[PDB]
Amino acid sequence: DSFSLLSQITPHQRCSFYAQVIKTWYSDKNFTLYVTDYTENELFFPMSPYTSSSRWRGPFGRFSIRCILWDEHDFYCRNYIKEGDYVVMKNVRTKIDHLGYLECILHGDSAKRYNMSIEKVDSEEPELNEIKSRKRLYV
DNA sequence: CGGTTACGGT
Repeated sequence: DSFSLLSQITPHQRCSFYAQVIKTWYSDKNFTLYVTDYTENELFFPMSPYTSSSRWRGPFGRFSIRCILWDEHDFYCRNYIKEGDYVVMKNVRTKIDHLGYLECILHGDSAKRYNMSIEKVDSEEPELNEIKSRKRLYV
């Protein structure tokens, strides 16, 4: 395995990356994260700063990806991963939604076939240094 | 195998 920047991922592959969590949304069916590493991907949604009433404060344009967490991923993260946390996501699956946008999915995997995981990354870990340096450019 | 659209703020 190896890590990718978000600018480097493509649909229908397995990948791993470090990212900052911008937004979380829990539902009765799953847990959703919106994450960024401040690199651009042509298949990300172009987030608009002109929206009336959004709590989104950036990044704007094609800089964030939605991650849908199911089952044990959902139950583990839903009361744990917070807006602002840094995460490392390993061996997650990518797909394209019905409108053509890249999305990341963590399906239940009782059978431990894929060694898929998400964990919180301490803010001071040097692995996060490029994320922080790129974030400055947009800040 | 789910769930839909960049909000909502549960």
